[PDB]
Amino acid sequence: RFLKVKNWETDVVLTDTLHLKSTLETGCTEHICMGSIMLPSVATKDQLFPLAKEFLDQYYSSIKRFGSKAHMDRLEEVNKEIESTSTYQLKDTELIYGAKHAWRNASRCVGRIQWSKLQVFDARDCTTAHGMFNYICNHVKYATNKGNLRSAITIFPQRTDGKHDFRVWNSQLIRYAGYKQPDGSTLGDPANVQFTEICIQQGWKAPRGRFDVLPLLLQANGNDPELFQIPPELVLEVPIRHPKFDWFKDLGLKWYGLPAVSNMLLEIGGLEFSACPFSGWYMGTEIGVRDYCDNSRYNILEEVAKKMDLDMRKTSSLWKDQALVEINIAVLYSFQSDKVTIVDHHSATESFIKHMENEYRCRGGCPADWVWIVPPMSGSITPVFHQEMLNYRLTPSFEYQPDPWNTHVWKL
Amino acid sequence: RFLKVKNWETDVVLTDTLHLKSTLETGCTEHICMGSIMLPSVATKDQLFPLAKEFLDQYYSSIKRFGSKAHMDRLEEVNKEIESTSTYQLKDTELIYGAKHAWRNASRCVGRIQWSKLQVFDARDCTTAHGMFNYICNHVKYATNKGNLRSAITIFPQRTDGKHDFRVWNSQLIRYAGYKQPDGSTLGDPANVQFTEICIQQGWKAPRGRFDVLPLLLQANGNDPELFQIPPELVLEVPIRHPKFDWFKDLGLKWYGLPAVSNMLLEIGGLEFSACPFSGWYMGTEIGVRDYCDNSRYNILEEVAKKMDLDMRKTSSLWKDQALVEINIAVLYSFQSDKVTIVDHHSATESFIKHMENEYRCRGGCPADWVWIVPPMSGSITPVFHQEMLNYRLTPSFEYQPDPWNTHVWKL
Ligand code: HEM
Ligand code: HEM
Ligand SMILES: C[C@H](O)[C@H](O)[C@H]1CNc2nc(N)[nH]c(=O)c2N1
Ligand SMILES: C[C@H](O)[C@H](O)[C@H]1CNc2nc(N)[nH]c(=O)c2N1
Ligand SMILES: CNCC#Cc1cc(C)cc(N)n1
Ligand SMILES: CNCC#Cc1cc(C)cc(N)n1
Ligand SMILES: [Zn+2]
Repeated sequence: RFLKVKNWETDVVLTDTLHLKSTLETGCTEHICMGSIMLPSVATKDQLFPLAKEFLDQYYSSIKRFGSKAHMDRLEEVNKEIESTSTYQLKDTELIYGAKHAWRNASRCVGRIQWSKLQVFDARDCTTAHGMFNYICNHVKYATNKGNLRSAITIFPQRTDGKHDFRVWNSQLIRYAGYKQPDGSTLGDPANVQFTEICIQQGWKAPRGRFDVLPLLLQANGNDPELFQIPPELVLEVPIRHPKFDWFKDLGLKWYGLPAVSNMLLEIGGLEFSACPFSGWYMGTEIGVRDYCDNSRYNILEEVAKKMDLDMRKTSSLWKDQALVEINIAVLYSFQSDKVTIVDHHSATESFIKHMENEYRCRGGCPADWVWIVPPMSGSITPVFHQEMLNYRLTPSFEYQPDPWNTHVWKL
Repeated sequence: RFLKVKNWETDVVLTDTLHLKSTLETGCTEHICMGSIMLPSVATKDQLFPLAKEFLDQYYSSIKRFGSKAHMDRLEEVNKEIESTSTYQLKDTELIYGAKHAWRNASRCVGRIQWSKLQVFDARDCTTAHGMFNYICNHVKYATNKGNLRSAITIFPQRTDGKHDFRVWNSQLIRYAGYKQPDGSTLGDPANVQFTEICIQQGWKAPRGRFDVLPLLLQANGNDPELFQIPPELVLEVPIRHPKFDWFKDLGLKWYGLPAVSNMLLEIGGLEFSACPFSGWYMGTEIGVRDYCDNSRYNILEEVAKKMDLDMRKTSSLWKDQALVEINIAVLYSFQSDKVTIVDHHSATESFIKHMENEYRCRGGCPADWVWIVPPMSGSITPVFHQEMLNYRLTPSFEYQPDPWNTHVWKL
């Protein structure tokens, strides 16, 4: 019940007790493990006070006033307000705590050593999509900080009945457009083709190129969403060059500096924040491995092998591997020379081992998803490959949610 | 109950029903996933006939005589023999079926497309360690086949009381010695230092070098084990050279061509074969990534970076990654030019996707351990990264077992 995890590179063993406080279900059973399944699987008052109480007991245990009068009266207060409204409202201090701990609990995030340095932007007074555009722009400008990136989250009003939802329809605040072609191939980013089409359906006029930043599709209070274009001066981009290969520029590649996930759901004390865009800084491999070399993404291993002069007829020449390293040396090199914050997969995985140590020490554990923590290249030469990890679901949490254009009781 | 697994590169979905026949427990619960834990965790007659019956019902269902008289009388026969002896003996046909399906069921093995082409060597008449040495030598010579490697397993007598166990004490039939140093560092293979010491404790005279093949430590019928040296003409080795870098030879590296795991336990119909050495052929990354570049193994990334002239002061120069690719191009190149069978991680992972397809088609599923199937470099540019997999325990199976020098009621 009080399980051990080993590192098979350093022989370090650590004991996990945190998993006892785990609440939600993982998808695994005693007879089947779903640890590699990507997405395994309205609320009433009777369900809502337990979740409220559990969250408040840990918040007040955190500020070292567990059981004081201020705790007891807040308990009473929220119970009464859930009696009164069949929902409730978080204190500002509770929102910041809940948001910081949703990140802390995010078992798929290798970056969590930073979890206590999160800037929280309270957007619960927002009422319109223009208001959301304005809040989001302020978030982008703050988090970018001239390339000295800063972690931030903006939190729009919580779900009420369920038909009044605030939603950012984009999967990230800043993504490149995806257009198919007459010849069937694809320009830009194939991941976003169905989303790019929706933007044009709502009247986006597309500069049908490669690295065309997409417009925001913001839905406020369950209303049909509206398009807004981020001031291009606010979208910071890094041109990608190699520190040896001068033909690299002719590839004409760039990426955006701000990774900002906008499609997930923030759960705190039982309340559900359906729009909660959050940003940090990139680990290089997200760009250089997945974005650039996934077969169903930009898929550029072809032309980097070509302009490197490689044995491309033989699978066993490892020409794919060798081009993959050069691409990631360049992504890193270009961000660094521009003073735009980026972390390499060696530094980031070392920090997560160090973070894990602190979590077992002063928290009794750290939920971690090995399938997602291990980088998507050079896995075993980073220390997280050799680190056993336990995955379990703690709350506050970030959860997946359906794409809104499948939920929306649209009125057009 | 009848679960689906998706490939997020090709959008292919396949339905798993095989997991229903799963029997053993995984280590996961509804509230915690142990999919990254390496080793999660005598027999009576009452337990033994169910296992015997379950195995026989699938064997006879396999040869398309489910429920015939030959099935019914074999059922009766084995029941009577477990009444008589409180154990039983497999038919030759049943041993070959059981061994081929233990491999088929091995969820951590990416090579299983070959599972039906296994040569089974029945060594259940063996009574002495010399006999084991002789059986093992015949296995090594057959499986090597002049570099045209052939899959094989040799099966020594099954466990009886438990104090009469046949055991190969080495973890692989062919491993390099591991000696520490006065200055604390290590020559050879640090993985094997405690085993190499045991060999010297039993009187092995060590050529204290790097690539010194270790002697066999064979235990027969629960007796104290004995040392035997494999005729060096039978240990095929590949000298590792690079197809571009001529300084590669000066590194003076070689590896053995035959991967042959000797420390696991083969379970069939409830019977336990504690010595069952089995061999195939290498996937390059086992040598070039893990054996050579694991920090606690040969750990040669240092000198390959050095003789490549690389930016070794900066973690973010990806000098480790870039040296790692060249090492694996060389491992492959050297094996191929010597006509010694080897598979690259791209070909082997493609074949396992194809194998998975056949298993869902004609078997209803394929148990697979993602954490182990994904190669330890370049993970996401191989198709198994993007393939969801279900892990569950089917029998016949290969299981881990304690190291014998911790179990053995030694009489010296
Ligand atoms: C500060 C620097 C950060 C770094 C270096 C980092 C690193 C990463 C990486 C590499 C991933 C994997 C993404 C993928 O493979 O698609 C990830 C996922 C994730 N991160 Fe972090 N992150 C950072 C900040 C944050 C912040 C500020 C939050 C929330 C407030 C967060 C929460 C998450 C979540 C929930 C996921 C999973 C998203 C998904 O399932 O697609 N991270 N992070
Ligand atoms: C024919 C070519 C084969 C290839 C290319 C292959 C490939 C692999 C690889 C890469 C591993 C991972 C080893 C590690 O990372 O330590 C593995 C493990 C394994 N293989 Fe296969 N294999 C082959 C044949 C076989 C055979 C003949 C058997 C049994 C009869 C087998 C059963 C297993 C088992 C049980 C494991 C897990 C061992 C462990 O947990 O350390 N394989 N295989
Ligand atoms: C902690 C982790 O489970 C451990 O390092 C595993 C990960 N995956 C692996 N996969 C393979 N094929 N071989 C290994 O030794 C390991 N090691
Ligand atoms: C099938 C598999 O779960 C899927 O491809 C996962 C594997 N691990 C991952 N890990 C990260 N960080 N990001 C991903 O998109 C994925 N994809
Ligand atoms: C599909 N998830 C995409 C992503 C992402 C991500 C998000 C954050 C906050 C940081 C980071 N380094 N990456
Ligand atoms: C720790 N397991 C080591 C191993 C191994 C192995 C075994 C077989 C049969 C084939 C292969 N390609 N590799
Ligand atoms: Zn699991």
